[PDB]
Amino acid sequence: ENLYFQSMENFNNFYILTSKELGRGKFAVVRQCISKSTGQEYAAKFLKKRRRGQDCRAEILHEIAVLELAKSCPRVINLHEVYENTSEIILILEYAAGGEIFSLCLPELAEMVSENDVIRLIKQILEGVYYLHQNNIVHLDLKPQNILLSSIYPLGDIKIVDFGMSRKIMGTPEYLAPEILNYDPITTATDMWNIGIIAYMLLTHTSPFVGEDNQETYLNISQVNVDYSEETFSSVSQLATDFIQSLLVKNPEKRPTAEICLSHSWLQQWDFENLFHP
Ligand SMILES: Cc1cnc(Nc2ccc(CC#N)cc2)nc1Nc1cc(C2CC2)[nH]n1
Ligand SMILES: [Cl-]
Repeated sequence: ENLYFQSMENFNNFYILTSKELGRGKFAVVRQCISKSTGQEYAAKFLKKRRRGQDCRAEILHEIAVLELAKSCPRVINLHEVYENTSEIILILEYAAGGEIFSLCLPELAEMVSENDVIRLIKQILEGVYYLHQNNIVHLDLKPQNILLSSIYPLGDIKIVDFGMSRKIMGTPEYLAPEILNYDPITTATDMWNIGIIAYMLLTHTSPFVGEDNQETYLNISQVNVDYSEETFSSVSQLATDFIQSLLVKNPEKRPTAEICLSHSWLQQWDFENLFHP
């Protein structure tokens, strides 16, 4: 195989990797790097071309294309450069220093996340997903581990990441929409199901569908058995609840679009610093 992207020699000439490993999966590792010229931080995502027997460069070219297509959306992580060596294609990506919104869903870090912030984070997530769906891209992997923050002290803006599952219109079980369990075709509605889960997790600090075992998880999804008890929802507003209950519905056709969701009353808010005109 001949290499397409810039050489590894250039990569090591222009960047230095740091000791902060940001993530590791079976065929991918992300590490922070720093430009030697400007000192600006990036995330270098190293993706193996060969997986489970399969030459996967084409699939990697597809993900690069999708990131490029979404370059103008500030809600989607920016792709700055690409390099390649014998086994890896390396993505130089915008650094999101706030880490994952999943961190804000753990009972640990949850007396520091107001209602205003959840409303704003969900609004931003919907703007990015609207932009993607307008372009016929369904993300298909919008777990809270895949939405980053530009900062957390203070709370910054959301960056959607990991387009490896992206398509035109069997992962972590608890985040799988029911239509995926039933093999139905890909729909924009699947991302909307996942937006329901993120709202549910930011607001309750619990997983809506996880069970003791995968078997129970799958039954929870296919039956849409979600806890909406007063214990879990005593400090969650009705409008937020309405938002979630409209997205977490079995029939994908009955879920509202991103567009309709952006007009939801839960998210209509006046910034009190501004002068309102009646
Ligand atoms: C501080 C930080 C903490 N945690 C993660 N988590 C994470 C989640 C999903 C993926 C999956 C992917 N890609 C990779 C890492 N990313 C961070 N910074 C990043 C990460 C990035 C780009 C996305 C890698 N920029 N800044
Ligand atoms: Cl990514």
